[PDB]
Amino acid sequence: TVLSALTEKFAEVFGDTKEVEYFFSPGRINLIGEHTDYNGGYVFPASITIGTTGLARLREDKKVKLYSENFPKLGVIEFDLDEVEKKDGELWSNYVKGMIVMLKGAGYEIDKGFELLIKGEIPTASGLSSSASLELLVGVVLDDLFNLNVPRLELVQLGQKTENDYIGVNSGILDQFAIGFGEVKKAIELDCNTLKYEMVPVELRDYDIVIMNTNKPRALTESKYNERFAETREALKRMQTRLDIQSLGELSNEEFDANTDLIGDETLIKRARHAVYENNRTKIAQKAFVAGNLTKFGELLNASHASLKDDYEVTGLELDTLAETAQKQAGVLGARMTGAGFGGCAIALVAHDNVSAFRKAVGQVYEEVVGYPASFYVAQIGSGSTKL
Ligand SMILES: OC[C@H]1O[C@H](O)[C@H](O)[C@@H](O)[C@H]1O
Repeated sequence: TVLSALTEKFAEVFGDTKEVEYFFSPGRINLIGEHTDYNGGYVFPASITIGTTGLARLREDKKVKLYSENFPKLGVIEFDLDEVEKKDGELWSNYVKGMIVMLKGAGYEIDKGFELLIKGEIPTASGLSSSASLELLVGVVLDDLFNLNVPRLELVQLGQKTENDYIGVNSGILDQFAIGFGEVKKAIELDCNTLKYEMVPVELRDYDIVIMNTNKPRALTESKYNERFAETREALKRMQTRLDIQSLGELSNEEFDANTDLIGDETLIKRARHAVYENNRTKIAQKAFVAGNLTKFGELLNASHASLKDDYEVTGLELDTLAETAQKQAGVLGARMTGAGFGGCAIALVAHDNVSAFRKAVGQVYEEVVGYPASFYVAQIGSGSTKL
């Protein structure tokens, strides 16, 4: 269907539809381990079904044409294979340029032009990783048309590199890895420090993963994020004077706790603390998950939420409203914000049968409180990016 839609939307915009190829790159959620990725910690994310889809083909020439069903008002975008280096304001093609730029930089050669049509179910500021989906979409597309044999990991590090180096957004490999390594009904246990990971099948029993979007209108600016990154780095530096660690992730909670003096600043102390605690927490939480102790698991979820609420300070009235109200509900294991923070989505582990009611009970409070409405969706675990 959708394709048919896309498909027919391609000849229009682009004329024909010959030798065209279909791709898809999902979005993701992090079950646990937030703001650890860039602090040498573990993460427990999963790819969802909502993602980004692309129809594209090779060109005759070295020109690049792009259409985005989500922003039709730009009409078509083009550039030739030689402006990849110069961004264009905050346009979407930027992600396409960067990837090309990164791709080439790794020795890969994108010698021709091509066409690209995309549609993405991932909400602009959902916190569900729209950038990474796209980067990865491009990744696999380029990887396919130009028949490169880009290893997933590189592909992934390249997408992170674009975000970071080109787009200019600070981050860890969190989104790229999940999206890149996604597997149907599987979550990824990843050690960010070593890039060693484990695929974990999602085994929730009668529980569903309910995604709650604050729908909070906010400035897609990203400084608070950038400060965090800043902050912990500093803390880490201070720690490094007397400590032989490459990241905050190396520290036991006790070890951290004993050395807070190295830091001194109260706020710095909180951030890094959140960085330490969170990492260890993930470790244990994932085992719980693995052990089928959904309960302990859910309690840990709640715990991640408060650390983020209190020590790292990235939640907010909205995020807190959702999670906490959600926790209050019956047939709810625990709940927390997922992703960056500062709005976006939260998730909950809720009894399949209590879901419909949960949405209502929880939304109500929210609207009341936040004044506005939240959005509910049940997560659906799918595969990472691919040529399908
Ligand atoms: O866990 C917090 C999370 O926030 C954003 O989504 C970043 O892009 C991820 O790399 C990660 O740092």
